[PDB]
Amino acid sequence: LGEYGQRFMWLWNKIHDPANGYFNQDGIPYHSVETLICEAPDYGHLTTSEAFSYYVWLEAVYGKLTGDWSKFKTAWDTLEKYMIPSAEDQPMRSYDPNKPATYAGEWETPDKYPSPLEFNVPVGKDPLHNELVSTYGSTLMYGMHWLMDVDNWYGYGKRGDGVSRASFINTFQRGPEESVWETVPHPSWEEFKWGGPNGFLDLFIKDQNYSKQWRYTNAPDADARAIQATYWAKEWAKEQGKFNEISSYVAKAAKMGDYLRYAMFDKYFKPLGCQDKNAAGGTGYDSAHYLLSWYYAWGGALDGAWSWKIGCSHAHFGYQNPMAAWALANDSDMKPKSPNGASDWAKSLKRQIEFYRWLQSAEGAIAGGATNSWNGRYEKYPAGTATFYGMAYEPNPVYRDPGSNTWFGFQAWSMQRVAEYYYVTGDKDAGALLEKWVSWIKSVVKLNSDGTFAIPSTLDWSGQPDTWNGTYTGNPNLHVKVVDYGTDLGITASLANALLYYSAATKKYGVFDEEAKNLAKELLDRMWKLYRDEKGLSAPEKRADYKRFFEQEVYIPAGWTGKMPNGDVIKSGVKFIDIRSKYKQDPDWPKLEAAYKSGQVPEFRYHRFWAQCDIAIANATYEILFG
Ligand SMILES: OC[C@H]1O[C@@H](O[C@H]2[C@H](O)[C@@H](O)[C@H](O)O[C@@H]2CO)[C@H](O)[C@@H](O)[C@@H]1O
Ligand SMILES: OC[C@H]1O[C@@H](O[C@H]2[C@H](O)[C@@H](O)[C@H](O)O[C@@H]2CO)[C@H](O)[C@@H](O)[C@@H]1O
Ligand SMILES: [Ca+2]
Repeated sequence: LGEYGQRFMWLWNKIHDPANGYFNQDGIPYHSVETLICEAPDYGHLTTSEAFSYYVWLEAVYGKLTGDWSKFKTAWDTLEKYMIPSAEDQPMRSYDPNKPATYAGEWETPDKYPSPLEFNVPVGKDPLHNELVSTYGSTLMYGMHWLMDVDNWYGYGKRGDGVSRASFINTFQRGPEESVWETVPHPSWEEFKWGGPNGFLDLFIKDQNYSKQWRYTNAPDADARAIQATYWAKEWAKEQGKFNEISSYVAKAAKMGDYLRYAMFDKYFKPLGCQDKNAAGGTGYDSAHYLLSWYYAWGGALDGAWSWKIGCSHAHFGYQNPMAAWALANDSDMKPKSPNGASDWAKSLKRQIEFYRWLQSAEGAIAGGATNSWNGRYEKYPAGTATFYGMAYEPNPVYRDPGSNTWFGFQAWSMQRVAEYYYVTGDKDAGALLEKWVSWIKSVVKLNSDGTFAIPSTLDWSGQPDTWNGTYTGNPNLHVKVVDYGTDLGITASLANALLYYSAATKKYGVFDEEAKNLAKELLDRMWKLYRDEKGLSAPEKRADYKRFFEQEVYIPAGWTGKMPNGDVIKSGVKFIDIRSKYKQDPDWPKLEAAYKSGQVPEFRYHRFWAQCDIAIANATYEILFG
């Protein structure tokens, strides 16, 4: 191994040293080593399907670089055992594909919840269910639930037992203004053992009566990442004559891909462009946007009296993955077993790439995405709204606190997958898209004289794209603005990765963009010079938002009372920390509390698992492509 592959092995070893504490005792990676953190998960020893995806990717690269596929197989084994709900977790009975769910609106503020079920709103047909049951002989949905309480910190345990590790939980339920700070963490398996008389159900959905039930929520970007990772694992293992070793792992990915088509459908299977909650439901694929939406979700009564499935009407460019889509569409090893799996993915591949191109700003950054459900209630679009196969442009799909596309990290994460795609296929549209985004990137990244660097941290947006008609117009009235800069190391690494794939691609298919490679190499080297530490790499970051631990009110309706597993009482007026009193026993709590009582912005040096993974993988990627 060269210099870069050595950097990978160094960080890999830091990640896998059990004294460093990246993984729990079951081998499940945590969101971060440090427990005091709040940003998407609200505690650092939760974990995410995202973390698991990065774990698979990390070990794929380990296989490439060492010839040893045991790390990859173990990563998948743990993913499947713990993060995919098992048969007993998702006992689905009495599903009706002609009636997939009952509609409820999305609402602008958390105080509008619980959202009423509206029983007359028509819901469309689910065209996947029968095919998948016929294909696999099961109602089991093979996809990751997004959020896990790894060491049962919240107390829900496994299927209501209050004690087991790897406890499925959820948070976000109450629309676009429910920040990470404004949620009520609740179990996926609802037995009424906590919360109120109806457990947590009646904070979120208003119904005439309530039953015990389960539900899970997929994060399609993560599942798609895990597929992307697996594609490279099988390419890299075939190069070594080790295909059969990972053969069964490639099949898991192909199956994950098959179920991940639920992410391609409107929430309530309503036709694209309907702009009316009272319109008739779709009859098949007229409700497919063929994008990786923000989620799919599924549920069932513990009875077996009913079950349900939803997609999502909102798509963010940040979620898309042309590399996974291409693999499922075109690579015979990754072909899903269903009749329509691969064809559906080929449609999604092309729709995705058009989506990215439609959202490309005048400068080259990618704008947020689009919705088939304006305001989350199938409203009529404002006059003058730009559209994409009948979906309305949104600058900040799904969330507004903060705006989902104010985070520059989507640029890197998502464009990295397009750069891999372009590297493999030479697709001209993907190349033209990349060339303009790379041009923007070079103009915004700061390489300081003193050897430091900064990348955009927050973005803001103005205007709209032109309505899509199959070709890119330049979007001269759509603008990005860089609001501030930072040293997010996971994102920096991800951007270097994107730039490396793109550069390698231009060498194969056109004029070698050597500057792109050099910028990538500068970022990776300056980072390595500056930010190594005992557990991997970190850079200081200020978290002024952490005032919200103490100050953020969590909406609870007047008159509703319940309890968390540790006895914390849930009622009107409670703050973030009031329903998470165990935070006060965190090792860093005294530090934060003193910083807060004292008027000062706390500062942290985090080891996020995904970031350490992105770092390792980007350094390895230099070796694989250019060494
Ligand atoms: O939700 C997207 C993404 O966010 C990650 O946290 C960000 C946070 O959103 C941003 O405001 C902060 O400044 O930087 C961190 C780290 O990049 C979170 O780590 C991811 O899990 C999540 O997918
Ligand atoms: O439509 C099947 C079934 O749905 C039940 O409501 C579900 C709804 O479909 C789901 O999307 C929502 O988020 O969760 C609730 C369950 O709390 C409904 O109560 C049943 O009567 C209906 O048969
Ligand atoms: Ca809010």
